[PDB]
Amino acid sequence: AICSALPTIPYHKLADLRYLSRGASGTVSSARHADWRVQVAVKHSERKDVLREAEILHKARFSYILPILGICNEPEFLGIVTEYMPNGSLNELLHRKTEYPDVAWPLRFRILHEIALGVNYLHNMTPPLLHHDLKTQNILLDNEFHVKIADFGLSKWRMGTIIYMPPENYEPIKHDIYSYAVITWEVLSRKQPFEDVTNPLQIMYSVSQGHRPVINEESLPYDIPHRARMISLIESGWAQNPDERPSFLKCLIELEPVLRTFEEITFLEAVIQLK
Amino acid sequence: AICSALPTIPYHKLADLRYLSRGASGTVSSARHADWRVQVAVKHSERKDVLREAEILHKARFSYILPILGICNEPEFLGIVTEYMPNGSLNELLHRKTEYPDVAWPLRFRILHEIALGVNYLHNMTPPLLHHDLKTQNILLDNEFHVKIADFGLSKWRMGTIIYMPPENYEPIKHDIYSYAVITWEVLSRKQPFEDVTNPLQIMYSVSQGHRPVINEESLPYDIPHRARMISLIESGWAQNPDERPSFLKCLIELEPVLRTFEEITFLEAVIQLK
Ligand SMILES: CN1CCN(CCOc2cc3ncc(-c4cc(N)nc(Cl)c4)n3cc2S(=O)(=O)C(C)(C)C)CC1
Ligand SMILES: CN1CCN(CCOc2cc3ncc(-c4cc(N)nc(Cl)c4)n3cc2S(=O)(=O)C(C)(C)C)CC1
Repeated sequence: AICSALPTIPYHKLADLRYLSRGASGTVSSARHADWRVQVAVKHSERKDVLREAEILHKARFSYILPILGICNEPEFLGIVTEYMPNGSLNELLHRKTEYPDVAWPLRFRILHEIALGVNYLHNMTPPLLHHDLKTQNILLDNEFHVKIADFGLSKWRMGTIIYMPPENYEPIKHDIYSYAVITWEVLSRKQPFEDVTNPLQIMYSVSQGHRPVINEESLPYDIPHRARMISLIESGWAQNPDERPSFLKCLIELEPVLRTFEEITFLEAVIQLK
Repeated sequence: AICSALPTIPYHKLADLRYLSRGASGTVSSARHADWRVQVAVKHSERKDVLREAEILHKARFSYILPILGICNEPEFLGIVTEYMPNGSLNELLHRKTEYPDVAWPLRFRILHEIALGVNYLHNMTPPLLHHDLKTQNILLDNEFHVKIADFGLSKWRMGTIIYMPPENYEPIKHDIYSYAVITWEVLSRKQPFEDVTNPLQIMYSVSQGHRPVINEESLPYDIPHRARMISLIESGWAQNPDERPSFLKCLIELEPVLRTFEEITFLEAVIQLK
């Protein structure tokens, strides 16, 4: 059995600690490792929850899972130290229509493929790992716009936005496919799911009755490559019946041919068209 | 203490096992993970050597170190399976002058910076890890041309090309800096060190007498950005006296302002210029 212990980073090695965001999972700050001379992201009793998330990221390491660099566990400070994502989250890419006026299909399809690849790897673990928190904010993008899945605070080993939550989860495994289905809608539409509705309880009511973000020419245009394959995936994805929802392997199976259409350069052109 | 065990991959999960290259470290083939649905690279008492290299890649995980995905240890087959590097090695980028006629300075300097960043991280471990094998073939490049250091077969914990080897090791810590400057010379010159020399034993004699790849207008032109800073770095790097050679921190310190000059887009333009 080949083991590896996650490095322990002393707080004093974390210099230029500027804050980035505060969320349910914790507070994200940008630092700079004193020895490694690289920019780093830092998330910071309630200690057990952080040490669990840190264990998850170390175990669930993959090409599309946020790379944990080490842990800061001191009596004064506790925080998860990971790689810094220059181009933030997918939420920012999709909804900053001023900053990012043009976004290309190759990039949008590359992102969707990568999310499925990461979530599929998690589900192929022994025991499987279920994210249970997938949002466009959790799908991070590196300098070359590649997916890095974050927020493993709610994730569980199979042994306040509710817009990505399946309706069965409301009242007291197929959760991630539901979240993925809303994310796939959101990526293709570039629209916020249930924008019309102000009250979150209305959204919850609507979905528990079978309502889902609208599919039409205004929401998802006909110019969308493989539109029918995509809508089929989205609709089966967010099926009211959990047993009717696909596996991520089936998403991969349906996605693989769509992505073979695009030439390797069109993605690099898409990432430059952005900057 | 947060630990992680390296995954064990059954040989039957490695589909489309096609040959890529054969070297001193082993045979590098390309497969495709049957469950993860991603393309991977797999290298294959000789057992003890591979199991050691695998342990090193799992422990030495960093942004510029080749990501190990798992181990195949069966009575029939033994091999390390890692991430697949689409654009191969630095040796290929530098010497395939037909395929890559124009290679921009921002990219060349980004590569040099990243090599130093990865080797510096190795040296900053506890205990430090010394590569002891750095070659342009070992410096791998991903789809977006970012450095991934490989070949940890000769690497050691501080507790058949000889052109990157310091003269003190020929006849039976400052080794990696020596290799790095030869690499830095090679990146900037785009020429093979000791190209005019036929016999490898002659190279070994010449270097032990203080000879190093030539520095002049033919080898390294004046058009090279920060030519003086670079030559100063290279010269100190391959110093005959090991005690005279710098640390990778000093390389980083000297490199940081040179990379400061290049703007973010020029690198993305440089990578697209190749494809
Ligand atoms: C006003 N702008 C804010 C957003 N811009 C900076 C990039 O932003 C980020 C980078 C980042 N790299 C890694 C993380 C991270 C996320 C999670 N969940 N967990 C861990 Cl351990 C690490 N991360 C988070 C943000 S963040 O927190 O700012 C964002 C709001 C984009 C998620 C531009 C300016
Ligand atoms: C111009 N190109 C000619 C051919 N190219 C394809 C094969 O290129 C490769 C990719 C690769 N990805 C990961 C590895 C690897 C290396 C080591 N050391 N260890 C492990 Cl475990 C894995 N690897 C090796 C080669 S390789 O062996 O063919 C090469 C000679 C390029 C290093 C691409 C473009």
